[PDB]
Amino acid sequence: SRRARIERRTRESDIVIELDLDGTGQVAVDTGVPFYDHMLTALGSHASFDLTVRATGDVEIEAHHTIEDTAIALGTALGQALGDKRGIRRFGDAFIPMDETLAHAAVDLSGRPYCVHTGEPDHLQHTTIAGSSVPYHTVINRHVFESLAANARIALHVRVLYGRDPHHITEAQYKAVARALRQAVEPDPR
Amino acid sequence: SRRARIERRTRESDIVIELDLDGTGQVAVDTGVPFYDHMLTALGSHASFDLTVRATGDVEIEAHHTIEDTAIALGTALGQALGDKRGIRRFGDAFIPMDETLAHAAVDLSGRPYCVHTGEPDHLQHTTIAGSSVPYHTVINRHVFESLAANARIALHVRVLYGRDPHHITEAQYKAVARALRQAVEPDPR
Amino acid sequence: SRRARIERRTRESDIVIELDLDGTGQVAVDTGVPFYDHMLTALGSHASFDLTVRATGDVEIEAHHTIEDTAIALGTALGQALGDKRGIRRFGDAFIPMDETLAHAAVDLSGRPYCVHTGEPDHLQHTTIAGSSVPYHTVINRHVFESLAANARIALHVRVLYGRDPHHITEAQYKAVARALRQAVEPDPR
Amino acid sequence: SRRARIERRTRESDIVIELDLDGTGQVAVDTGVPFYDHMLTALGSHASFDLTVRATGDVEIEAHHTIEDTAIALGTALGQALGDKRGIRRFGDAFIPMDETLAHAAVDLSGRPYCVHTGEPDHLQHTTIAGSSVPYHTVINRHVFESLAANARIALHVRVLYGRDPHHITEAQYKAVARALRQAVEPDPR
Amino acid sequence: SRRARIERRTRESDIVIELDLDGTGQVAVDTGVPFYDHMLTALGSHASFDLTVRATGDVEIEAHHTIEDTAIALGTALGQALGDKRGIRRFGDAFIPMDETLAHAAVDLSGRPYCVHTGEPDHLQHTTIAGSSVPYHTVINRHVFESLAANARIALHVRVLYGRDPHHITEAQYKAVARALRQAVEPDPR
Amino acid sequence: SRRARIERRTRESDIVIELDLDGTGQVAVDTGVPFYDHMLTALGSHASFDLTVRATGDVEIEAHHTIEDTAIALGTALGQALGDKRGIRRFGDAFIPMDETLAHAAVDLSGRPYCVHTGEPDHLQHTTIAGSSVPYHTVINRHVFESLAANARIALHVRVLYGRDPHHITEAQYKAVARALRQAVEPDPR
Ligand SMILES: [Mn+2]
Ligand SMILES: [Mn+2]
Ligand SMILES: [Mn+2]
Ligand SMILES: [Mn+2]
Ligand SMILES: [Mn+2]
Ligand SMILES: [Mn+2]
Ligand SMILES: [Mn+2]
Ligand SMILES: [Mn+2]
Ligand SMILES: [Mn+2]
Ligand SMILES: [Mn+2]
Ligand SMILES: [Mn+2]
Ligand SMILES: [Mn+2]
Ligand SMILES: [Mn+2]
Ligand SMILES: [Mn+2]
Repeated sequence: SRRARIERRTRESDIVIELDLDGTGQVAVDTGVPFYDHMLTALGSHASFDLTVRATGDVEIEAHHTIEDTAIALGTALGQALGDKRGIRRFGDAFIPMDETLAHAAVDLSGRPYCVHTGEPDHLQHTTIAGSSVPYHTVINRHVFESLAANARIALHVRVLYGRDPHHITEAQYKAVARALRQAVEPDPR
Repeated sequence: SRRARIERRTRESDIVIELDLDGTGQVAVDTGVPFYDHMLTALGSHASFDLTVRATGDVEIEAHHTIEDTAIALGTALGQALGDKRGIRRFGDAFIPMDETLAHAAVDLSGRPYCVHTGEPDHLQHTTIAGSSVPYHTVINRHVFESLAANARIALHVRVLYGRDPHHITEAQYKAVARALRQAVEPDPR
Repeated sequence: SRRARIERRTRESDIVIELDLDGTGQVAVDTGVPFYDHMLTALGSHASFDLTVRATGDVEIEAHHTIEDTAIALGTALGQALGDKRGIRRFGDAFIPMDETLAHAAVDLSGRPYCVHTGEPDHLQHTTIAGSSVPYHTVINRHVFESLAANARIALHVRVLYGRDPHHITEAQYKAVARALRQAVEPDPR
Repeated sequence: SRRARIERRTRESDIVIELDLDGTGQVAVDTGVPFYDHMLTALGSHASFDLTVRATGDVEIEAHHTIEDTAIALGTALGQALGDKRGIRRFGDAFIPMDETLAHAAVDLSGRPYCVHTGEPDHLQHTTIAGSSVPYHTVINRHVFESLAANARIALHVRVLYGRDPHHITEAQYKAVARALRQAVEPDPR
Repeated sequence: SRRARIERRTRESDIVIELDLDGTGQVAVDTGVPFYDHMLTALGSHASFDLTVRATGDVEIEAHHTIEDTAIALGTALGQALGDKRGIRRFGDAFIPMDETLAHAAVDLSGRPYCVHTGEPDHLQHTTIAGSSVPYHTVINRHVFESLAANARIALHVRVLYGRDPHHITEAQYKAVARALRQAVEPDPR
Repeated sequence: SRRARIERRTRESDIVIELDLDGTGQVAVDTGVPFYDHMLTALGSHASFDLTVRATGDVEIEAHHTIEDTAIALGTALGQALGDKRGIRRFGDAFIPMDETLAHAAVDLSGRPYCVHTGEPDHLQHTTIAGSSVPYHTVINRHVFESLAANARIALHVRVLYGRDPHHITEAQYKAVARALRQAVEPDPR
């Protein structure tokens, strides 16, 4: 009913997205950027979507292009899946406490495309989250949220009230977006 | 069931209000102040009220008296329609993203009459919103929210987290009040 | 007994004033500037004068000249009506709370012509109060009080202790002047 | 002629108020909070009311609820006793010097419900006035004046110009309200 | 179904807690500290729990130990009653306007034990709330929220956005925790 | 009825005071300090007293001792003339605009002896008012008001809100005291 399959082939990367807005958290994400995978998994799960993200890109350069194309593709999927947006709550918001971190997100699904991202500590503009694979530069958080809002055609305001740990700050934000989205997309019985 | 008709005749103006708390957004507002109409329409609609506002006043002086009498009358209607306030959610809140603006409202419907309005940029104390008709001075926003809370006998806290455009700042606030109200008035199944 | 009729014909405007100091608030003001009318009505009423103000002027330029000629004419009327000022209270003062606003006025009716106006928020130097007619620039408040004091030959000190709304700030001041005047003009039984 | 009997039964407390606006200072106050009693006695006396306040409440918690219910009940009594407010002075104000303290109050009895409380030294936000009985936290001063104004439907502005002693600061304020009220409620011979 | 009985015997105090998460606000609290009772009653009621708290302690020293043991015991009860936390909303938040005060709370019920308490005015670090019985030092607010979160094994973030009255600041916080908790514990139909 | 004759013989000076509180402004002052005479004349006149002040002192030193003994003697006269202070207004206040100056005074006639003098520009601490005779050092203003309050056993608060001219600042203050006194001493019909 509220589904979308988006394929996005660029010079930089290759994306397939399958999205059901009315899902049960059946989520599989594989972008070649394992922390991004973890964030998008949290996103799909906490928004109660069913979501498959499969992506390959110029990860030898860094994660930027792949992260960005995926977020654009995902936004496009969200917009198409929403259709005419009839009889939905439209507005949604969620607070996410994650240890010392508090993040928040608010959405207007029928509002014109817009993103404002505030409150994220300055050290995230140059922080790297790195494991045994391709690393994730947290400076991209903003870029992800902007690409989502611009391609879904929605108003998306994301806040960090406070926080210290970059993994917590980042995850709380993604989870915040997820549950704001979840509340917004739900049918309104009025 | 939860309805009220209020007539308010002053020297300055003439108000009729018809209010159903359990409506479907059937809203008709005509106060002779077209931006106020637009705000009260957004209010009635987003609160899921059925609302008729019909008002005429000394608009040759300016909109103040008409805007104020209407808000008093509307508050009085809200209070009467609420009755004894039995088995309702009582507390409500809503975030409204509107482009660059984020506004918020929280209500306690059984709390004593009180209004606090914070965060609105300073230039709204002397901003005019003007078309081909009677203009709207945004300095009145505060006055409207105070008159509502005082005459409905409710706690109403309205915040602007940030914003630039006076139409957006103002509308987000009215919409914020509306959805905070909507959540609060709903029956609680507990 | 304490009456005066003043006619004032200038190039800019045309004023007729009828003033009874010992009135009952029978007040009719028509200057072509509806907010000024509202202020002068509050003035006449709250001072317990009987007052007729009829004025036409170069309102296509703006209200300044008409507002100013009227205030001069009204001051002249006040002075003439007062006569030799024998056996009157002479001193008067009044506090006017108007919602968030507190204004105050003090007068010495036998003191030499003098006006001091303090405490009015800065944004009133460029605020406009506008309806469906000729607008009122609040920067003129000072000018009105000065013209009154200078032409009535009285000491008039007008204060705003605090306030936010320009309509409230302005009206409280006019009402403050009115009741200060009322107390001052009353016969002293000593 | 201008009387009211108000009974107020809440979960927190039990209030009976008998009020004659045109009294001779026949005042009896018993709320279980002896400093509050002393303040309300000063209020009734200095306003030249005849006043009986009898109150019992959850004073084991602290005085807040009892103090608040009493002030609400008293405000309601003031409003009802005032009736249509015909031919009264309407405006009133009073300065109260009390040793090193100067306090002031101004009222508009026909003005919409509003309270502004300014100038009280910061240490009163956490000062306790304590004897052999239930103590009085001066932070409640504001709360009392707000409850009065809101339930009497009057404009009430209360100022401390300066002061040091918390008993003096508090008492001067209550006395200030009292005499402002007294002047306002008096018949106007005009 | 979601119940717990906790007995806690320390050298300092003696606590029995009975908790039903799926209650109707049947709440009875008796700790020998009447303001604490009032706060815990508001907590149980506004969270829609059924709650019995019975506590005796070394109240001759002061309320600290009793307040702390009770909060630990209550946290332990909350954790046990929650069980495996299957199919619940998990996240919850609530704004509480209480006159001039605005407080907020957000919870993650499956998040690791953590508490952050911000925004409470400085004077609450040394404010006493006192009646005819054992007094309540508001500096303990933090301590209560920390003990709750640590023993329930939950993330609990409590904010005061602003406020003046210590009774209002404190109560709004407890009520905020209550409704955040209520939303979080509710079954999720997804 | 309310009269007093006070004789005060010190080493420094010689004072006779005759005071009728219920006078018509029949005032004769001769202290050998002509500006003091002018101030005390304004005082007696504006308070509607009948007052005779006759004083000689060590004016070769300067006016201080004579000014001070006279003010003490006058205070003593005021206190004795007031008697038991039965059925009087008790509280009084007056604003005095004098050109650019605004001064104010408030009194409590039954309050314990106290004086607070604020707002007087700093240059009055070393300003001299001089003619063809014995000069007047304005630093004495404070001293006069203190001696009055201490010897009349009254609360007397004197303010300068603003002012420039030392003759105006000083005279407005004396006149302010006078009319505050006048209002206070008047019979209260309640
Ligand atoms: Mn990019
Ligand atoms: Mn993680
Ligand atoms: Mn208004
Ligand atoms: Mn917030
Ligand atoms: Mn719009
Ligand atoms: Mn001019
Ligand atoms: Mn003042
Ligand atoms: Mn008006
Ligand atoms: Mn309260
Ligand atoms: Mn006392
Ligand atoms: Mn401890
Ligand atoms: Mn309480
Ligand atoms: Mn000396
Ligand atoms: Mn002079």
